[PDB]
Amino acid sequence: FDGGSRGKGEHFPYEQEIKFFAKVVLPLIDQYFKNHRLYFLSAASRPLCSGGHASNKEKEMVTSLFCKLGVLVRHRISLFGNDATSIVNCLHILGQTLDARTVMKTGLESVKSALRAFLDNAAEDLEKTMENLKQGQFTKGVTQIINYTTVALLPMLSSLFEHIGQHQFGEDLILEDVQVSCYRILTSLYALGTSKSIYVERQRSALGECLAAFAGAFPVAFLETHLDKHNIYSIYNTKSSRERAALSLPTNVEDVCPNIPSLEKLMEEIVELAESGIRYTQMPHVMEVILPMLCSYMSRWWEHGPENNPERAEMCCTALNSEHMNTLLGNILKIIYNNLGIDEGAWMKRLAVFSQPIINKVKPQLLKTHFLPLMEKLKKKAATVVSEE
Repeated sequence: FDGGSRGKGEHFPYEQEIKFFAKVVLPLIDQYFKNHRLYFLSAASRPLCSGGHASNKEKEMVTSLFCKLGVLVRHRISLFGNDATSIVNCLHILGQTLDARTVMKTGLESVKSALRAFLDNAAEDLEKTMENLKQGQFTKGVTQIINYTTVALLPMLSSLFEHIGQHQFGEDLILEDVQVSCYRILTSLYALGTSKSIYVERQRSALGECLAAFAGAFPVAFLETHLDKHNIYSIYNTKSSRERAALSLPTNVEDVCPNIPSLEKLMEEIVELAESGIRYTQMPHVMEVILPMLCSYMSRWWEHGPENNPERAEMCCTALNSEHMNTLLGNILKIIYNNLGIDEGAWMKRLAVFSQPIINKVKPQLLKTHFLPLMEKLKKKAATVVSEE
């Protein structure tokens, strides 16, 4: 129908078939997997204590169906009759239904390659969106791919990344060349977030959630590259020098992601922004994307921090300190105090739920003398739309 569509035959000989597909197949794919999402997830790992978990073959063919649905949705949001939302829902729920560990350790190579190519395809699509958005603001194929990205690709990548991160399937799902694709993805999302394009300002937040989920999912300490040598799943350690030079890779852990600053650096910019206390329109980029970015990253690497595992300390991938989390949360709370009087807004409703994990990991003796100030800064406003918790 791609070749039949520009012809007179807009009515297609299998229009009944496509109507049946859109009306029935997609909603049942939603409903069945929503009802039994735990069944496919269960792999004798203790979920589904009743018994009868999904087979490994069933899991792998579910994963293959996910990739095929992504292939279908790729750049066809307009071709689908406003049901692209339904396909987005299908992909989002299937992402939760996926089990990556089982299919990695035991899976069919064709499905493995389909899934790898899906991740790659998302990567070059996002890279193309960057390159066109940067080279030209002028408005069409590029508009179509931009809309495709913003509508489907970013939400589905966000959902998949959040799923993989909260099930901890990254460290075994993403090892070879899929790590490279996701380095491309991280550079892409970060550059898009820090872009000052009025066009990306509209869809800015969705980039925030997507890149935050990616930060939570990515299993290599990308902010701190000084001692990534301790990382055993590191692409540099696993791939080695011969293959690293063979692949189009900068061969330097610092050079693999130039634009993104280090964790320490972003801490000094975060604190100086904190003393600055500027209005939201002055620098929305940092405090709407990078703050969730750092929150997610520290929430992800805290347990890998040496203080979490005192034995085998200083051999850890990256150093996480309670002092650093308290400094960060202090930055949030006090910039929230500065900007709360200034017209408020929904970004702080978002930031509250992004910063929920760190305010959970923080100690309760640290909760006193810290949230009590947050309480009084709540009560300073007679009527407060933005209820910071």
